[PDB]
Amino acid sequence: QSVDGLYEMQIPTNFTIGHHEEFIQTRSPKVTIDCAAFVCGDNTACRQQLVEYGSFCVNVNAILNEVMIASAFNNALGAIQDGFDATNSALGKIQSVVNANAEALNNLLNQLSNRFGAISASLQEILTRLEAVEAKAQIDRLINGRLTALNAYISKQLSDSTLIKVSAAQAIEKVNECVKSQTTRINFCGNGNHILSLVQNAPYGLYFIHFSYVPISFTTANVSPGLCISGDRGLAPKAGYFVQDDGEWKFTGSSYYYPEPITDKNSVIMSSCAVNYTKAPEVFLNTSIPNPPDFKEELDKWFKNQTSIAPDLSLDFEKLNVTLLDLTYEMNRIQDAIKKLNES
Amino acid sequence: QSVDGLYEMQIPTNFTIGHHEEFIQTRSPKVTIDCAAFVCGDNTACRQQLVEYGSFCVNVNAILNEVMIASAFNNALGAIQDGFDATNSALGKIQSVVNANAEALNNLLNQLSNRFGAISASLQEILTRLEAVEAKAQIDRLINGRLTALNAYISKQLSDSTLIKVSAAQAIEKVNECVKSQTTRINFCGNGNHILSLVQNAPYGLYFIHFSYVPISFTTANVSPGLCISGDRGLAPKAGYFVQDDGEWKFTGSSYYYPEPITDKNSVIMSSCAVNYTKAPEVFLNTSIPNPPDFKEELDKWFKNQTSIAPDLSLDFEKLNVTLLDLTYEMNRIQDAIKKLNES
Amino acid sequence: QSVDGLYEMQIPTNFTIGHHEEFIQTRSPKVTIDCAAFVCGDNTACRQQLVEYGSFCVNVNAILNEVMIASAFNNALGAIQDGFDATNSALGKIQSVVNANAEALNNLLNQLSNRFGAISASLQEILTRLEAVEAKAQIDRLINGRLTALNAYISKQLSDSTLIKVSAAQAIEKVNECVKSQTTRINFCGNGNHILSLVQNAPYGLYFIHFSYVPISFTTANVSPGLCISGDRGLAPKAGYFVQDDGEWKFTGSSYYYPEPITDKNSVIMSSCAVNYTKAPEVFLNTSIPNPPDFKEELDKWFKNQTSIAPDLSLDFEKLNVTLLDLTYEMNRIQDAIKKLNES
Repeated sequence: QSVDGLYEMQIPTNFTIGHHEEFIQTRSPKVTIDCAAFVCGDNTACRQQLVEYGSFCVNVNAILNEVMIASAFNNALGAIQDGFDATNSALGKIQSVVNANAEALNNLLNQLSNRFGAISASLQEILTRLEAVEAKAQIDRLINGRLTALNAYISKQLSDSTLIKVSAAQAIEKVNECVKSQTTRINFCGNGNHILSLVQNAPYGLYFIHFSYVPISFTTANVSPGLCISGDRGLAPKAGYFVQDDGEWKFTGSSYYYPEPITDKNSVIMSSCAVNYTKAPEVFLNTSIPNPPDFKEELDKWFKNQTSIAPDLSLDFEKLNVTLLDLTYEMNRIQDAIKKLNES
Repeated sequence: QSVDGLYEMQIPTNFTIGHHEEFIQTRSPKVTIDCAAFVCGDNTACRQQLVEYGSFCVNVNAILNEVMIASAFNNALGAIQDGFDATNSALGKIQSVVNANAEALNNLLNQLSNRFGAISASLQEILTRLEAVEAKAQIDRLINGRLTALNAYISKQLSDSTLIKVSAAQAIEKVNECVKSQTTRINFCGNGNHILSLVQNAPYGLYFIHFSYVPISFTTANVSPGLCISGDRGLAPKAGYFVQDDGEWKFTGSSYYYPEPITDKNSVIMSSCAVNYTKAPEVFLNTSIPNPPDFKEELDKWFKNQTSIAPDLSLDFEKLNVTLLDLTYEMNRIQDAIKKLNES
Repeated sequence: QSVDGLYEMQIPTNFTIGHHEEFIQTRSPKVTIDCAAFVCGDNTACRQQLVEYGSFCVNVNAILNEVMIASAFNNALGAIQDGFDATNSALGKIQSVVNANAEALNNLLNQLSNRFGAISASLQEILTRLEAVEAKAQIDRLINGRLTALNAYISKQLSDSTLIKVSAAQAIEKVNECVKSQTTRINFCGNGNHILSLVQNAPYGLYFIHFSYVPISFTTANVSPGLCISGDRGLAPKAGYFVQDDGEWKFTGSSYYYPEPITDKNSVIMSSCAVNYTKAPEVFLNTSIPNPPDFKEELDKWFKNQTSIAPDLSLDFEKLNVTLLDLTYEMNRIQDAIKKLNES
């Protein structure tokens, strides 16, 4: 009684002697990243800022590398003289005040000239200082772009370094079980069935020569996983397979064969013809990167909506009313009086 | 004479035929990171800045994917006329100068209005330009936060990719020594003692069926690592263990057994009963991240403590003294003279 | 006829019993990075900005952890009085206008004082706001430097974690084939030829004791990879080597030996004396990091060469001409007339 089924395998029938040359890398080229070269190159402007960025490459490289009428007349003269004197005094007052105010206006013009000058100078300072900040901000964004790429490359470089550490470990076992000894493995240490091997060095690792023989010809047999007698005792093959041959059972060694009748030295007497099926759980590395919470909503938690406006720098003409003197009219009256006094 | 001690193992006594189903992932899902989606999402504001950040995703994805008275009278008229004429001339001068200065003040008011207007406009330009810079700086900090997280995820993604490369290599050996051949290994290629196996593909790797039998029942024996005769010749077991049985020594095969008397084909004649104890050094990956030099102390090396102040834009009233004309007093004297001349 | 050549190996002649103690790390210490501590330390200033940087450590730690004359006289008085009256009126007009303009100038001085005051205050606001931005920019550059180092350390930490996952897998096989069973491997499970082993736990992994015997003495033989009869039938050795002995051929087992004559049970009859030489391709991980496109050329694609200038805040003196009143000359004429009227 065949156990279960799922029979069939290719069984060696004849062999060929041959070689298999192989190389395993066991050590990596050493690296140094000259961060500035990676980030920007030789544009002085980026250099100027990178030097303020902190000692960045210390960590990058440490990680990667270590890895009656007369009286009236005289009376009038008195009044006339006093009249003219009062005028004389008034003209005196006018000259003084008007000239004083004229000077005050001239002093104002000079002070204003300087105040405006100073404002102009200040505004240029602000514009230069502010524009410089804005321009640098454009540069900083490009630099951070480049540095985050640098980190992507550090990670790739380290990952490959780890893969080498693993590979090198494999090389050590291949030395221990292929050159320092003769193992009993199939399709390892070269191919086929191992005989002998050589190990020589190569620039970054080990170069192996494996001597072995390989199945070169083989046949097909409906090899059974096992057999139960028609009754209740099970039989497993030992280092071979149960092979049905014209309906009967013989078995073959798994490395080369003769359909030998199954004897009691070619099988294991089983505790039961029952088949115990088991199944390992599957672990699948379906990694994905989550999309972080909305940018705006996060930013708003601390973002400052700070605004301001310029002062209302505007003069109010309502309280500033400057006018003219229409004296000519009165002057004309004076002139007329002068002419009348040319007639009396 | 038992050698050393540290005896005891579980030895197979009976067997069961069964299966072990197994899956090995050999290839990863392909990924692309659409950096913008990761960093911020669809907030136009972040998009606006990210496009200025440089061609960031080129490197991110390339890495992850590729992986007488009358005379006196007339005399007086002369003087009176000249007196009035001099007044007339003076009033002329006054009208002209005062009006001229009045115009100068009006021109000043108009020029000042424009100068202040221009200052106001400039201040608004600065405030807009400056506030815009400050607001963007708040955004840049959030973006860099998000990009540094992106790099943490690239590294995790690459690390898992490396782990798959290692796993895939394991799959290849499990194919070469379990399906393409029958190996002689224990608790490998499935479980127990390998007989046969099948390999079929699955979406991301290989799915194996392993046929084998397993110890299902076993016993306990105080198996010795070795034995020395009571004298000086040592004996090591071959593919089995020395088992003491009612005080004498038999040995058992390690895969199943009969307590067979130790014969000269069940042991190795040793060069000495001496025991050579050795010990590998321990390599323990207790990695830690150093805490970098103090932030302030580093920053200060280049930090610029640059300050400035606004110009002292203040008018000095000391040199600007504007006053009034108290002419009324003299006018009153004139008026009195006029009245006196109404009496003479 | 020797096949090919490349003969020679060291063949076991005598053995020693001994131990090999070994430890394999199978699990890592757990880590948490307190990002702020790494980035800057306890400088409040960096703390102040890092809290605005976003929830950075959420991702860092989630990844790492989860892992007739009288009439003339009266006539003249009329004219004189009218003359003085006209003067009186004119002085009235002068007092009013000059005083009015004097007030307008004083109001201007007060409004200007306030306008300049406001400008000064505004300029201080801009300078503070602007300087604060410039200072923070210096800090942001240092922080990004430090964060990009943090990412270099995350990648190293993850890489080591992967290496442990690989190591742990090795430990499991070393348990399955060294302690739970007796394998047939050489220089594995300890050293030499495995007999027995023990496994005990240790703080981060497994501690093994392996019992085995090792070749302690061995000889040299010019072992051939194979032999062809002088005719056309090839012979490969089985689990041993063909050894030429005084010109004839014997073979030895590969684990210990007697130069046994080659019998028909010590070799494989080959299909051909031909030697099949093969060679695996070499895969060498010579990874390098490309130098990105020129910084300037990339930046210029979006860089804004935006400039501006301060308004030409300058008063034009050409239209502002302020002058003085030379009235004294006429006054002198008036004074002379007064004296003449003291004589008539």
